[PDB]
Amino acid sequence: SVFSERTEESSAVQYFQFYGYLSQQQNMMQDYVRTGTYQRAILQNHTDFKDKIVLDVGCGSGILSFFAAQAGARKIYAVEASTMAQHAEVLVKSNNLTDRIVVIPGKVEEVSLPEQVDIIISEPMGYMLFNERMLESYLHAKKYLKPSGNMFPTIGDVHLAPFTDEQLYMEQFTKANFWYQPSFHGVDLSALRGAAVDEYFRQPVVDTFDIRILMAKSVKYTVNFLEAKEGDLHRIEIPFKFHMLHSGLVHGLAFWFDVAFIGSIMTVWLSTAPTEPLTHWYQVRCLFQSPLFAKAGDTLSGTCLLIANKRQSYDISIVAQVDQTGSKSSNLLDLKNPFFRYT
Amino acid sequence: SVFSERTEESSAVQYFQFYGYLSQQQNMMQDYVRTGTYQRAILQNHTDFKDKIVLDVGCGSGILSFFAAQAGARKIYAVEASTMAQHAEVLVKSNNLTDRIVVIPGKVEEVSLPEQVDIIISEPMGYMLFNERMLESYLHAKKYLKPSGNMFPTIGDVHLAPFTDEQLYMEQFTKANFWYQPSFHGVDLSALRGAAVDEYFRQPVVDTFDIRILMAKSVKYTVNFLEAKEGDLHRIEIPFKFHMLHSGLVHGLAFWFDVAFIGSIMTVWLSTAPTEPLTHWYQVRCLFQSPLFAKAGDTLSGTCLLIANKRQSYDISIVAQVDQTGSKSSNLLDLKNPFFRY
Amino acid sequence: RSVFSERTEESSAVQYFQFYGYLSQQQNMMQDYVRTGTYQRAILQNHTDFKDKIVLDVGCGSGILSFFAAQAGARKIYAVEASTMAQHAEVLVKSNNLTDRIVVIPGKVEEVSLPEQVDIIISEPMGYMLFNERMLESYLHAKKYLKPSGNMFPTIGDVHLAPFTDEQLYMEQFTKANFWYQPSFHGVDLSALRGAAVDEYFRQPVVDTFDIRILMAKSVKYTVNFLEAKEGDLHRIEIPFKFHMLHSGLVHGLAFWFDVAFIGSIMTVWLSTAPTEPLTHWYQVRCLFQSPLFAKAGDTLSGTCLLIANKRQSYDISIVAQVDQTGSKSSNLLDLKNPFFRY
Amino acid sequence: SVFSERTEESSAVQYFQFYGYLSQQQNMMQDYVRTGTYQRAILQNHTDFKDKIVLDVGCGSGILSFFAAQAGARKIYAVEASTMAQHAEVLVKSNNLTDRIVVIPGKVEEVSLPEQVDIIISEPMGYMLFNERMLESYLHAKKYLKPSGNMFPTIGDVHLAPFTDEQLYMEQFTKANFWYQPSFHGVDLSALRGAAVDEYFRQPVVDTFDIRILMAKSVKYTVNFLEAKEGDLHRIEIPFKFHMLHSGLVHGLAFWFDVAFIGSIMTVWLSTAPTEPLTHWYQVRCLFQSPLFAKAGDTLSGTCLLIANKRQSYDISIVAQVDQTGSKSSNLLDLKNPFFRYT
Ligand SMILES: COC(=O)c1cc(O)c2cc(NC(=O)NCCCCCNC(=N)NC[C@H]3O[C@@H](n4cnc5c(N)ncnc54)[C@H](O)[C@@H]3O)ccc2c1
Ligand SMILES: COC(=O)c1cc(O)c2cc(NC(=O)NCCCCCNC(=N)NC[C@H]3O[C@@H](n4cnc5c(N)ncnc54)[C@H](O)[C@@H]3O)ccc2c1
Ligand SMILES: COC(=O)c1cc(O)c2cc(NC(=O)NCCCCCNC(=N)NC[C@H]3O[C@@H](n4cnc5c(N)ncnc54)[C@H](O)[C@@H]3O)ccc2c1
Ligand SMILES: COC(=O)c1cc(O)c2cc(NC(=O)NCCCCCNC(=N)NC[C@H]3O[C@@H](n4cnc5c(N)ncnc54)[C@H](O)[C@@H]3O)ccc2c1
Repeated sequence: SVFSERTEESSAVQYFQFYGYLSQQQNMMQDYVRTGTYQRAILQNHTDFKDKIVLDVGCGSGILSFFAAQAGARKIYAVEASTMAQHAEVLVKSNNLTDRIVVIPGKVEEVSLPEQVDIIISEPMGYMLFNERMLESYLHAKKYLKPSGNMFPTIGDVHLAPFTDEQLYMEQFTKANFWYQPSFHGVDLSALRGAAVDEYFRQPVVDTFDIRILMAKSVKYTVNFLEAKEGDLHRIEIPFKFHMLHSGLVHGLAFWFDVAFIGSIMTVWLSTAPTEPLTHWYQVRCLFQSPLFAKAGDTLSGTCLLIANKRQSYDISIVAQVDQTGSKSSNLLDLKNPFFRYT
Repeated sequence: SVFSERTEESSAVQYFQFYGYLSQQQNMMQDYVRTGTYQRAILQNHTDFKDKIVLDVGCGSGILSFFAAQAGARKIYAVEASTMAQHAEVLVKSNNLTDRIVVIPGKVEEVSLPEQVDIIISEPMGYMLFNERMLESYLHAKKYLKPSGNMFPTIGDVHLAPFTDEQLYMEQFTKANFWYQPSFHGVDLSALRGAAVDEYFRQPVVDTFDIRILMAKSVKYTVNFLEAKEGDLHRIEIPFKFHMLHSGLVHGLAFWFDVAFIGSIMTVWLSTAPTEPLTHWYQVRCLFQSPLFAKAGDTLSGTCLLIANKRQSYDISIVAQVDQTGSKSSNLLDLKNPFFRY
Repeated sequence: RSVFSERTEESSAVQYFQFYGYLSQQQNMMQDYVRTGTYQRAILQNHTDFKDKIVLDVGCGSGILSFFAAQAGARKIYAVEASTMAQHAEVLVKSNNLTDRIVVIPGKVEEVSLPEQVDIIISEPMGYMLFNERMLESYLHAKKYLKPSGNMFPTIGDVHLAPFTDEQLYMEQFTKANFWYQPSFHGVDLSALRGAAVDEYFRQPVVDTFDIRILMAKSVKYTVNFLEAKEGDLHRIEIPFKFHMLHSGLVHGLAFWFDVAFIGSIMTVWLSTAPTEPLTHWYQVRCLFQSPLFAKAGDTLSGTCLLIANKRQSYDISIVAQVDQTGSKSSNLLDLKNPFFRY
Repeated sequence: SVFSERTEESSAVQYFQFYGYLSQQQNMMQDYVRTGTYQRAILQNHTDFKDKIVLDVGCGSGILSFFAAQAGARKIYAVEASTMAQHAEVLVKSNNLTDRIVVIPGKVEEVSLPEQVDIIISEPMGYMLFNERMLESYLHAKKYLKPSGNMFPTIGDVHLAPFTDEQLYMEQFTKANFWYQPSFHGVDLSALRGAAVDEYFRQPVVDTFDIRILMAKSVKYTVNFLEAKEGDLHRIEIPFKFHMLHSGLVHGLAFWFDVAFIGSIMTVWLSTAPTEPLTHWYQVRCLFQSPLFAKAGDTLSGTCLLIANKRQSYDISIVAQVDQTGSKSSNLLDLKNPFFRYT
């Protein structure tokens, strides 16, 4: 019911329909960075799992629970709300781990868990880290976490950096200018050009890019999953002050994220940065409505305010200005309707 | 409401949310074969519109209503349930047609019209013709049609033919082969092999192909929109008997459709066949989990059974057998989870 | 009871020696200029190892190797052959006026009796993967006639193995077995035999040549020193391996080839069947994995190839390979007596 | 048993190992002429199977038994001596036909059947019809056949015809002349040229061919499987008198066969003639050691004598003369070492 109160029915239906497909599980499993890093984090921190209780929030096919089993976990509660729970049950049975892994179909906010656990494992990251709003289910699950327990991942760092991409910015108007013709099959479409521009600029661009478009060291906003409450994610204000390393027109902000698995033996990092091999998270770019010229040495400052909505996503408000000149820009984007541009 | 009772709210939300985007409207309008053919059908049959009352079911941005206006329609009621209705109204005003195009926001099953109409126009065809279940709304609108009124399009021909395409079969078979792995990172996935194959082959393959892959002349199934009732599209049974022209493996059936605008001046055809230029409908192929072998001269008999679901799509059942040998193939597909391949 | 018959199902020996009794088979072996030319170079260029020496030719066939020893100046060559090709060898010895130097002795080297101990043994005991046909044991068995200072031509044999990637080959075999998926072949459901078919097809070693760019790591080498090895050594051959992957991608199996060296007194002459060398009538051999292993460049692929000699003059092979980083293991059986000739 | 007395233990081992491979069953099942005609013959004569007792001699995977079940047979005893019998049992179970099909592992000469049968079905044809000597097992099975029972196939027609193929003839001496060189790597091989020629000419050529190489209407030799006895096939004398339709050199005799399923409703034919689509029986050509010139209208008379051997094959003796000139030729061939020439 915590989940229910913060989610529209129609959004939850699709959301779990999407993750009920084995083709989707397979896509996530075939991401070697994602899968290998989760395995290393768990196996290389075996003392955090050996003979321990484990909670797996949104286990999907259950791959992370088998890794926890490989590390010697005594008992693992694997919670999954989609129909994938049935397939996870099959793998538990076929891998002779019914005594160690128990699949619980349902949402972690609603299911009954019998005991407190020593550690919670999960993959609740979406685009820009926060999209899909499952980090709140991850943090909600800490009601079953012993005091002094641990979280895998333990922290999440979202990175923001200004970028220049003249061709991406102009692409928006080339597409919108379809409407700027007085006789499309005899019809004057011009009146809708402004609405088309507005529509395109509300879409965060999901794809990857050359790191040479980034004009400044990124700014990092950290969520400590051991300390955070799920309420901390309803409104996420990310201040930024970029020390411009390059001179040129800034067309928007680029987003990626890292997560760290802070175990007793070592810390393992999973990065979706553009300096690292591409993942199924890709990167995310939000354009300013107008570009801001910035010289190397200038400071570009502002805030990125993420306001959670009931569509399991966020409304993104970005305000930015070049301090040395006062030039200002902004944009308001809907993270639930991104434009998949990757080629 | 008829629409609400046959549709899960969840599906309707996304459905109308999808067609409320100007980018989607642009994508459909830039299909020149579609837009140019609809304009030809309408303008070439201008006498079917001159001083006539028109209903445009699901008008989107209103392009079809403007065509009706260009052809001389006295008054056009343009119904649209998505938020695109407000954009259409903007275009009506900016094109100075307020006296002839009247946008009516809402579902055609729910709104009220002040008068009966002489002709209904619409673009209700989806993948495989029937996907998205909008033909039922199109036929539902006939409650507003005068006796002996016309419909544009007037009929719809679904074509189906067996094909051979080893690449396609192996491509989908290979994906499903991921779940045979006995030790993926030390995990036995083999238990879920059967479920993966089932899922992958339930997906209709949406794309185009060279006509050379077809192993027999197509079988036609015709829906006459002037006669069909919307209840007719709840359960669609298409029997087929193919006379094989080439020997080899039949990996499935290929689907496409044509619609005809039977006007008073001339009949105009809109075809999505693989012999014709590509459209945003492409073609659709249903794969058999196991290919059937046949020799030239054999007959391939069976039935394609389409049952409409509450998600605005169809549950597909394809039974096919080679009569000469008794080799049978039973297949089930989920038109709501296609594989966009092109 | 002779050593040969004790270890050989009589049904296999009759077929085996009938195969080599045909003159067409001798022609095919002799027309391999790499084989025949290299054997002659190893003998003639180490002539002092033969001049006025006693020679044993094990499995002489038509006798070509005995004639090479005679060209090098051997005092006496005992040419042992168990097939009916022995009679043809006698004809060539007479027609080449070498009756005073080449003495054909029909029978099996395990069963015949020689008049004297010999200085050097010559033979072509190599089959596919070096070990197929189990003739190396007859070669090693013949050392009962070898003088203390004796020598063996070949002297050593190097088995090479390396992981390869070859999607076409894997699909080709996987497609053949797909025949047994059919639920209604002429109205008959064959699907219950699908697993048995794939097992059968993937037990077949692929006798083929290939481009070296399919290999994903440097080859591992297993050496057999024919001077030191005992006949019993080849009943169980254990080959461990630890490959350092040079390329990322799917590992579809292991490729095998072999080199032998004629370590003479004047020089060592090498006969190589490697894919980097001209093709021979041994080709190369690949053992496919029913399920390919994914590995990344820099990962380690480790395991063991174990050959257990059977009564059909061949080996039952088990290949267990695992990607160390992830625990992805592949276990495979191969019947070296049912090869798939792909060439 | 009768089988063990007429078969060398060694030949049998290899024989049943060959048919124990699913890949071999698959190849026979994929011959659409073979599989499709057997199905048509059985199904279109359903009254010969409806509520009838059936014996399937050498059922392999069991497909012919399944056709007999499709035709409504009450009880089918499917006898198979290879290890394929275990796979046939798996298919009977998975096809829910255990109530009507009983797989009996073993040789039809040695197993015991619980009752007599109404009809025997089998695929006993080899190359030249008689190769592999399976027809004797087929006839031997008639000890279980009721009086006035039927056989499927019922009869077999072997067709002989003289052919001209200069290039096939000359191909034999091109291959054998490899031995006709005085210094192959310093060795004089010429003494074995005659033996190499002999060996090549003793090989029946398994191949297909354009029907235009035939020079006279074929001659037919018929075995009636309802009347013939096992011993009738130990010595098969086929006289022939060809009336040459074309002038030229005759290089040998071509062989093919038809079988007829004489059912109650109709007769169905399975033909392997060179005018019909190719089957896995191909055709067989036996060369004359010396060709014979014949004018159109001349008469080529002679005999083909087939003598069974314990290698499950036949020694072939062919003598032929042109009556108008007395020109004569012979040849002795061994049907167990055919030359597979098709490509
Ligand atoms: C409008 O349309 C669009 O344009 C659009 C909109 C979108 O949002 C899109 C999103 C996509 N997705 C994606 O980016 N995929 C790649 C990144 C890897 C993500 C890996 N992590 C993850 N999020 N999995 C969580 C697991 O936990 C389970 N779970 C969740 N809650 C619970 C709970 N309360 N109790 C138990 N289980 C729970 C879940 O069911 C699931 O199994 C793709 C396409 C999209 C397109
Ligand atoms: C696997 O991934 C998925 O999950 C997935 C699965 C799928 O099946 C997908 C299928 C897609 N399909 C497509 O490509 N579509 C565009 C091309 C054909 C355009 C043909 N034109 C047409 N039928 N337009 C309807 C108009 O009529 C209006 N309307 C309708 N009813 C009413 C009513 N009762 N009252 C008033 N108005 C109404 C509507 O709002 C709208 O304006 C795309 C994406 C898909 C993604
Ligand atoms: C389709 O799949 C199959 O069914 C299949 C399966 C197979 O394994 C197949 C194998 C093939 N063979 C081949 O070419 N492989 C490559 C080797 C190149 C040639 C290397 N030469 C050699 N092996 N030397 C033996 C000589 O030494 C004599 N000998 C032996 N022991 C003794 C003894 N105790 N005393 C005296 N003499 C002895 C012998 O009689 C002979 O003269 C072909 C086809 C095959 C097909
Ligand atoms: C030596 O190297 C060569 O040069 C060579 C020599 C050859 O002769 C070769 C021949 C080949 N073969 C082929 O392509 N033939 C074409 C037609 C195949 C149609 C099937 N014909 C058939 N005879 N199958 C009988 C079935 O009945 C089973 N069976 C048999 N007896 C009994 C019994 N007493 N009780 C129960 N079951 C029994 C058996 O196991 C089997 O299942 C290929 C390669 C060859 C190569």
